[PDB]
Amino acid sequence: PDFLKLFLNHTPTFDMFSRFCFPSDPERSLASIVLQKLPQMGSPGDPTSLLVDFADTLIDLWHQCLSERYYGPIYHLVSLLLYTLDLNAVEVAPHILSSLIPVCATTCRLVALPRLNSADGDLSGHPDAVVRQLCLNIDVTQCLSVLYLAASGCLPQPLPQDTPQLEFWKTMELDFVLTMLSPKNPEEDWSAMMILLRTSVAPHSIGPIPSSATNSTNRRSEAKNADAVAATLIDCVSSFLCEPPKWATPRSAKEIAARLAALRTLMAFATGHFGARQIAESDVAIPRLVTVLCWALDRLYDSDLPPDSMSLLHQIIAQGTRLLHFLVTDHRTSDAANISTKLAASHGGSQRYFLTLARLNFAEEDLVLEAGIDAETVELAHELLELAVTP
Amino acid sequence: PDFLKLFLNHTPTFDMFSRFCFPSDPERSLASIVLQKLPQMGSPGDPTSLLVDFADTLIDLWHQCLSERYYGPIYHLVSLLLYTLDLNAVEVAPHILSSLIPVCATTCRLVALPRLNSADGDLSGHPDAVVRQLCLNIDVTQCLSVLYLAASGCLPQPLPQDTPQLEFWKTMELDFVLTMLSPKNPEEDWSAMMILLRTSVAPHSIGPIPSSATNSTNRRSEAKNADAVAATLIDCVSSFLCEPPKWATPRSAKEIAARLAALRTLMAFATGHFGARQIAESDVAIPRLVTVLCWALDRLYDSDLPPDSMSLLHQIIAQGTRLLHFLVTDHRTSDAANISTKLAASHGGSQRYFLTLARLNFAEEDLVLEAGIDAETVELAHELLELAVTP
Repeated sequence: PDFLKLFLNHTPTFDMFSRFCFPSDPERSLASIVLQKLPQMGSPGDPTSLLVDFADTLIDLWHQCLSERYYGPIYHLVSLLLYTLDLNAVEVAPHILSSLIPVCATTCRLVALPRLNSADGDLSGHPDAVVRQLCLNIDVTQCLSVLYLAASGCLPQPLPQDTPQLEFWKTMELDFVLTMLSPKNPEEDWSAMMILLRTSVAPHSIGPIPSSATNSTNRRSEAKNADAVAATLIDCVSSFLCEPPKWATPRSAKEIAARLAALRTLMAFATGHFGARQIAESDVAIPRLVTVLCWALDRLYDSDLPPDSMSLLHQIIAQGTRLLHFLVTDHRTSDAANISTKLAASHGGSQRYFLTLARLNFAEEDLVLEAGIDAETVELAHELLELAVTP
Repeated sequence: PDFLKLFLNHTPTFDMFSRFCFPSDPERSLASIVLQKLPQMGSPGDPTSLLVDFADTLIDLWHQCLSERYYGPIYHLVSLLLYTLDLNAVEVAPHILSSLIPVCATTCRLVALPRLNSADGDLSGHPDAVVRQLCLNIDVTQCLSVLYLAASGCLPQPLPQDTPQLEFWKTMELDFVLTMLSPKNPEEDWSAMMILLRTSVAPHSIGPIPSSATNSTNRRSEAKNADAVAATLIDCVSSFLCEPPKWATPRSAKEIAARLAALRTLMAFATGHFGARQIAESDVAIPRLVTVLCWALDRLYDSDLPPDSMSLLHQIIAQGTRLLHFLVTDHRTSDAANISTKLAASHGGSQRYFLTLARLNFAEEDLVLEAGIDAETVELAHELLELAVTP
């Protein structure tokens, strides 16, 4: 007696890829069809052709798994996509996204939608159905990881049809973004999405691109769509840096990590002219950003301060003042951001803004600031204070 | 900022295969050399050729990892071997074992040897070296799993050079067996080995085959080797069913699981004529086996009895009496086993043997036995009792 016992003890819990078969044909193993379809893959001389054909066979098998809700072999197919895609992602991903992205979307939604319906996002008992097993069977975080690898593969390289970034995010949909960012999601899935959005910075549109009405393009309509998507994502993302997810314990390092991640994605948007302008014109991004600078500074004086929480707080201060200086000082956004008509902290208005700028300027006098914040940070804060004292 | 943040949050802890590079050439990624060596793989029309070439490239890369003690990418190379091998193992493994087995052996030994040197097998602190990280970095259980998959691939099929089983176990070495079975190993590694030994039942030799002295074969010497290896493995394996590893809590279900596994491997040996004869002639196997039957029966009457512990105990009783009946009753082994000159229980000698046979025969009268042990079990126990009462 050999196989049954390895099947017993082998299950961290792992299962063998050869055992899985579709219930539509329970005597044909997945390994079998992969093998008989294998020698037909790839045109000669093109290894990327082989990778594309192979990843296509994986995605098709996973799509069929979803159709028959046989969720066993999802993990292994995702894993093989991670290896095959990681191999030459910049060449392989643009051929794949058309089918890969909707499969990731529905696969993630199988878990995210009951989470979002769940009171606090916990699946323990509350649905009392096959959903309970469904959370255990499929990992969202690896799916999002395949999406992130495919996005980075599509990202523009240093060296007409749309760029592959642009296809990727035209076929990426916004309600998926907003649900995957819902604070009812766990840490790994949420941070996975916040990181994924950094690859959506296109020259005219951050975030995903809504589908066009006709087969012919409408410049006016798309302009309006880009504008709306931008304002919405910036509202969503900026909301976190003043109010992190519930799983960020409200004094823990994870909170600081989350606020830092939100800030990082806003920076990602600001890399492009369009994203920066949209942040500057946002009615909530800047007063939230000022609010979190005041927050992080005041927490740097915290009664008890134990990744290092302190180092993260200095990253929030340095990178956050970097961003705010970029927005207020650059000519492209100055006339919008610097308006600052009540654009300041939530708790104390313009006063706390000016004060936290001062305390950042006098880094030397405060002992915690002398040994902390960089010199260029003090320089930026000094310029911003020089404009802040009088318009 | 994109990659550094996914690299942060992505690490259960997983790392990306593309990042790994050898310190002998820190600017050449593993993915790169895999890709440029990829289109050269396989002869046309042979998909098994492709799998063999690919697995060879993985094993060579892993051997180079061992040489440079760069232990990062071991997990991923093992994992790809698991998929590629699981795909068509019966056709692919015989081409691989020559290089695969010694790499598994030294890879496992990196962890097993400090464990065996450790007082109770715990690596926490006691070495206080790179060994502490070394246990964390490489998983033995997946390595043993690759060995088990390759063994089952070599196992004889229903449809001169030696059989691929026989090469496998000629190149498998016994001190590796005995160290991997040491009770200082964790549950998963130990049970992985006990399961692996079931594939070593050859027509003239169970266990691994020692290397021959000359290039020309010596039938006499090999005969003696097979005899010695058999007696030793049977002593090792039989020792557990009366004295399980330390991690088997001495009343837990895991203990019963372990004794059951040992018994299963002994059964595996008995499938062959040679193994059965060697068990029968063993000076310790039968009195240990009788001892564990008496044990399991007495524990079936245990004060408190909560996988199901009870079901496992019935598996030990049914399969154990099956084996003992096979040994004592079959003509090939009868004249050796049935001698039974003090060949009985350790605690109470021949008395407890005869008594436990009786209680198994009167299954109906005992309520726990009426609802438990099968009818064929009672039949075998009746025959064995009929010989036991008078020789």
